[PDB]
Amino acid sequence: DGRYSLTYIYTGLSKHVEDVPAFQALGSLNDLQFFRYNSKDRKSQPMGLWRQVEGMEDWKQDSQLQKAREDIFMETLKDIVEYYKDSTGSHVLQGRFGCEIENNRSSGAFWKYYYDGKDYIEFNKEIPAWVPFDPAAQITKQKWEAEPVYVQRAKAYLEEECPATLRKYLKYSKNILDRQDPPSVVVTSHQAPGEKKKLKCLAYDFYPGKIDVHWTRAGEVQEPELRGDVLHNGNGTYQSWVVVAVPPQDTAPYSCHVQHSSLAQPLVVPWEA
Ligand SMILES: *[C@@H]1O[C@H](CO)[C@@H](O[C@@H]2O[C@H](CO)[C@@H](O)[C@H](O)[C@H]2NC(C)=O)[C@H](O)[C@H]1NC(C)=O
Ligand SMILES: *[C@@H]1O[C@H](CO)[C@@H](O)[C@H](O)[C@H]1NC(C)=O
Repeated sequence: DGRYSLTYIYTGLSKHVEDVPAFQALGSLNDLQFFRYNSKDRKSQPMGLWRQVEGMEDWKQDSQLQKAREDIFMETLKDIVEYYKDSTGSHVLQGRFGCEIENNRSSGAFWKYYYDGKDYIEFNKEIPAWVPFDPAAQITKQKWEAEPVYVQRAKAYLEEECPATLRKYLKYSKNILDRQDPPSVVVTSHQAPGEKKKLKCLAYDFYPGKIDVHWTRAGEVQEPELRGDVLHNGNGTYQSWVVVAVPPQDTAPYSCHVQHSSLAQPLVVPWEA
């Protein structure tokens, strides 16, 4: 087994402009986002390849869960703006929490909130208690610790419940996170009216994203003019290209070389003028 992480990020706005939900929530497994929720449609929705995964989460219910998280999230934001006597301004509260395992061994945990970009409050499951970094965080901590049970629950979420969810989610996400999809390539050349000729070598439809794409000119690894790449969450595939400029009076043979963890040995693709 290898590394796997579960992360959730909450964003709440005290005074939201039109067409922007006051509260957004999202979740990513490793390098891919699998769900999303906002205060407009108020419905948890799977994403990417998880749109086709059946029986991993009863989203209809999770929507009710989110609606609960949301009400506590904005209230917290309400109290902060309240404290600072400035409800006329536009403020923001970001929270981040999740956990990670490695070799089926819980190896991480985090739960931190940010206010207007500054560190606000974060939980330390070792004490266990919340650490306040902002004067108003002091009240929040007070409220979130009014009963001896509260900090026991939080520790319980990071050390027991969250990793439980990661493991569950992992049983249904094998055919996704563990993929090793080989990269397909296409070497194309475009000539602009005036400049030199340019050769584009694209590597598409692959996963993981760590790839090695480069050109050569008669065996000599050439320096790229343009380099780029992207992630398409819908498919859960990466794309990575490279471009080189070729002198007007050159005949030498250009070959694109692609390396990957999915490939047994590197691929080569020459450009036939
Ligand atoms: C992942 O999504 C991308 C874009 O939605 C797919 O790539 C498109 O492929 C079509 C036909 O192959 C092209 O006409 C588009 O220009 C491509 N979009 C872009 C901007 O890359 C890709 O095929 C999807 N992955 C798979 C294998 O389904
Ligand atoms: C770790 O994986 C094993 C199977 O390899 C599974 O039975 C177990 O529930 C997982 N976590 C543990 C040790 O509780």
